[PDB]
Amino acid sequence: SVYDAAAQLTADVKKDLRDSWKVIGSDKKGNGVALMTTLFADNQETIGYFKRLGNVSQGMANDKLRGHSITLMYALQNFIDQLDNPDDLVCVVEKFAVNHITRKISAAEFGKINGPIKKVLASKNFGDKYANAWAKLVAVVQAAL
Amino acid sequence: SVYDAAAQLTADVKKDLRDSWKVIGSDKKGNGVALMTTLFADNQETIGYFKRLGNVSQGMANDKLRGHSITLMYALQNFIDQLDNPDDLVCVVEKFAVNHITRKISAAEFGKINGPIKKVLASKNFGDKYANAWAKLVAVVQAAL
Ligand code: HEM
Ligand code: HEM
Repeated sequence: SVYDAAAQLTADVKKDLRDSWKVIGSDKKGNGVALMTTLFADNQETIGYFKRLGNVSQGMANDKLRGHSITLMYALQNFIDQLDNPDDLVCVVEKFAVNHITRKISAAEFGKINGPIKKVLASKNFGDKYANAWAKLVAVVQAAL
Repeated sequence: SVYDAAAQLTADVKKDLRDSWKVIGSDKKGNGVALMTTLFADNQETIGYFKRLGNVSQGMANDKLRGHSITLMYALQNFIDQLDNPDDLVCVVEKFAVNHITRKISAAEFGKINGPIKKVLASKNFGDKYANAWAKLVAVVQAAL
């Protein structure tokens, strides 16, 4: 259950998620676009899903991609703010899960985001521990897909 | 143009939007659900659009409505954060405009949100000036619909 998965976020995982978010979340435009262009660079098979955004190679210059990337960073901002209350975390997670289910995105495919997160965090000197905490949050979303 | 409308947000309007957001945005769950239940109470003709959320009369207890309301408050959080840069404000606005165009929501209907905003702001002792500033931001989104 998304509920059980959500419950797996211990005080230590929450602390790591918050501390790292202080840095990655402080530049939603830059880090959001980085997460996206890295997703496309390492998983080219996912590009076809983002047909609405036009030419994603354009990176930052592509307004649709930029508008999408900033908005995504707020979904994460939403999750981070709901950590202390699993009931609210679960409903926001389920709301976004529906956005992906309607696009035929499976739990396995959604998990491809773990690669980019590991790199973005790395470029900010946050090691494996942080990458692992972020995988646990992504796992709560996967429990809903 | 959404661009022109966005340009209409002067230093004074931005200040009022930020100051009032300090209070309304500090309780996204509560104020978000208030904006929604007030929208449904004063504009019953809009309820049919929210079929996915189930029984909206359930208010806070309805997780789908709660998940939707918190997420909406982040869209506004997104707009407020992009005020200083019209280029980023325009792309996030256009991203959300598409979410409404696909649901057949016209600029006039989207404007119905001005009523609820005026009330939510009022219950926090923010008068007409603030309600007017918020109408100008809602106007930027309307320029895109
Ligand atoms: C940290 C992880 C992720 C978050 C928080 C996230 C967040 C979002 C958000 C907020 C939207 C917009 C929803 C809407 O307005 O309809 C969205 C759409 C979408 N996401 Fe994700 N997403 C993530 C990872 C992924 C992954 C791994 C895939 C790739 C297989 C994916 C595929 C999609 C698709 C296809 C769309 C539609 C794009 C469009 O046409 O606008 N997402 N996502
Ligand atoms: C302050 C104003 C508003 C904001 C920022 C806003 C924001 C949002 C957001 C973020 C979504 C979710 C997008 C998605 O992932 O599908 C959404 C969906 C939607 N909005 Fe709005 N909205 C606003 C006002 C309105 C108004 C006035 C109407 C009513 C006529 C409306 C109708 C809809 C509909 C029909 C949906 C789909 C609900 C669902 O099936 O989940 N919105 N809105």
